[PDB]
Amino acid sequence: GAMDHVEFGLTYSQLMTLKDAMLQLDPNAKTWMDIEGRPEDPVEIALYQPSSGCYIHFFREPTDLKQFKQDAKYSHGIDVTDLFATQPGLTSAVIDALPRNMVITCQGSDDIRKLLESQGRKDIKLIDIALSKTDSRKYENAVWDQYKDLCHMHTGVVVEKEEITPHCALMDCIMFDAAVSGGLNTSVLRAVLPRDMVFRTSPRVVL
RNA sequence: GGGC
RNA sequence: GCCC
Ligand SMILES: [Mn+2]
Ligand SMILES: [Zn+2]
Repeated sequence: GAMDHVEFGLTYSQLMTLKDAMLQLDPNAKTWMDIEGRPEDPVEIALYQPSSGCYIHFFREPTDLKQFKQDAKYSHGIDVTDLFATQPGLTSAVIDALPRNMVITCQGSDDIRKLLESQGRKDIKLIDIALSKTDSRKYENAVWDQYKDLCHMHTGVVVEKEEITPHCALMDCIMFDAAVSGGLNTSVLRAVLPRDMVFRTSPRVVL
């Protein structure tokens, strides 16, 4: 509101922990980014650097719940109850912490661009691989086969009617990279963010 | 064609 | 279904 003036969603302590964690990102390595949800109301964010296997992956509660339940049916299949424990402030904090003039690669750059610009990061350069749906998802099964344990949010049925595999920001990054590289490596990935930064963890008794 |  |  007009009388509310809060600069950050995170405490300085957590902002400093975030800054340190993001030193694991190489400012010059190929970096994929993808989101689920609208750029004005994102619910899942992923960045991925195949060179190290490092990824950033986190969630956000939707503001437009009617649009969300609709988007879930046709794209992401994310159960909204599973988004309760998420850290507010993380989307802005992570985007603000990205290196100046970083080059980010994506599939369909329009939504990624709107998100970054809404966060004042017009300095970030975007490379759109601009593949067909078919070509971009050649390694879709192979990626889910290998990395399913990295995201459990996508349990809703998604339709195109015909049922299709749900869209995950993290699996998307991995499979798009596989498509461009012409193959998928078998390698163990590494989460950049601490678990307690991404979700509300931690009571012995109610009240 | 894309994106959710 | 909605968005470019
Ligand atoms: Mn996308
Ligand atoms: Zn996911």
